[PDB]
Amino acid sequence: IVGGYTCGANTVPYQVSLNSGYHFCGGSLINSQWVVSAAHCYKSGIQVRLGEDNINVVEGNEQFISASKSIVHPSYNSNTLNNDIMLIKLKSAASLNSRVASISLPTSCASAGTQCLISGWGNTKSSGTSYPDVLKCLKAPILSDSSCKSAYPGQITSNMFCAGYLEGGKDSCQGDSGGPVVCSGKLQGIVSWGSGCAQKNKPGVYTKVCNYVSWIKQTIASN
Ligand SMILES: NC(=[NH2+])c1ccc2[nH]c(-c3cc([C@@H](CC(=O)[O-])C(=O)[O-])cc(Br)c3[O-])nc2c1
Ligand SMILES: [Ca+2]
Ligand SMILES: [Cl-]
Repeated sequence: IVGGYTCGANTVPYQVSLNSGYHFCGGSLINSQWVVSAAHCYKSGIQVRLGEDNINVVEGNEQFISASKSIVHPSYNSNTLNNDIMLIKLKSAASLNSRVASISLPTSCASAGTQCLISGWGNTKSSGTSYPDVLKCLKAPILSDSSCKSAYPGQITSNMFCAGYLEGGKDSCQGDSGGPVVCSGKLQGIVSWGSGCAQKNKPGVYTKVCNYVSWIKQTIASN
């Protein structure tokens, strides 16, 4: 997260870290046995780490659970990142409490101007790499579809939306991919891509979760 602030320990109880001997992507807990992340974060040997704040220190509240299976959307296109979503089923259910909790799926899509909270342990530098130990937060608004298409002509599908600041300075970045974009307590987006991080007129692009609720429910119901 570039230009964000320190969230504060366990203030984002649905945030998870996907770990393969190091933190490589974020995710969101949607029930005690399932996490939603981005399809381009897929790999084998994933360990999901819940109740984390400092990912390099075991401070208490952490729950490390192996993924039993990862389900990448069948229509995911790694060249356009269209349908950049994946579901991960945990080997055992997590114990939910105040520090580890699920986030709700939306019933409707959000409008432009809606303010959202984006969080993650991704890079905090737009020009260089600096990875934090604790979780960073950023409040960002969803931009209009016209501004988003204007910024990324020919690259925005109906399953994506832009959120951020055209002036640059504040944005999500590599390492934050797969993590949550929550607006009014509902998971509206998944960190997916952008051109660099926090560059002027190049806001972040997110997977539009409201377009996948039925797919998510049907897939969880059958697995
Ligand atoms: N500006 C954003 N809102 C944003 C969000 C998620 C991103 N994820 C990435 C991302 C970048 C890389 C680098 C590779 C590198 O420098 O090592 C690349 O350009 O391919 C790789 C991954 Br995988 C990303 O998710 N960039 C991102 C940018
Ligand atoms: Ca820790
Ligand atoms: Cl266009």
